[PDB]
Amino acid sequence: SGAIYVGNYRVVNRHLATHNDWANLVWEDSSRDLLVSSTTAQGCDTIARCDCQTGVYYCSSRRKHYPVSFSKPSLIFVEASEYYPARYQSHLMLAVGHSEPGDCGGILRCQHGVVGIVSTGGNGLVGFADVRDLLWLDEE
Ligand SMILES: NC(=O)[C@H]1CCCN(C(=O)Cc2cnccc2C(F)(F)F)C1
Ligand SMILES: [Zn+2]
Repeated sequence: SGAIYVGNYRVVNRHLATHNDWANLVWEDSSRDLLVSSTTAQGCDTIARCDCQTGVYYCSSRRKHYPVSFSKPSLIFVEASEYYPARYQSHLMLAVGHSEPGDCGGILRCQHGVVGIVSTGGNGLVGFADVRDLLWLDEE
């Protein structure tokens, strides 16, 4: 579990969005596993606008932040689960790091800000949904 709070927006994994997030929907993309909802309170996270490939992510299954090297956002094949059939998820970045079911929503950060959130994983890999191309998160 976990979310990004920037401006008047709440960014979450689409598969973990609540019925309230859908009522307050701003934008969603099933192919990216992302959902953005509106908030009454202003958030304090800053989104990174860079091409960094190294950062630090939060791993809830270990209660630890780990430094990682990660790939550029790409179309990556993800196995079927209770949330989606087998498909390609877009804007996904992979790293060698621990993750287990329950870890989605952990923040990946670099020196410039929030890069993304955990969205996939398995076999000593962890996948992050990139948010650095969503330039509109900085305005209105
Ligand atoms: N983006 C998706 O399709 C997710 C939806 C939930 C399921 N999913 C996973 O990969 C779940 C997973 C499995 N093994 C290790 C780590 C994980 C976790 F980090 F929690 F994602 C795909
Ligand atoms: Zn950066």
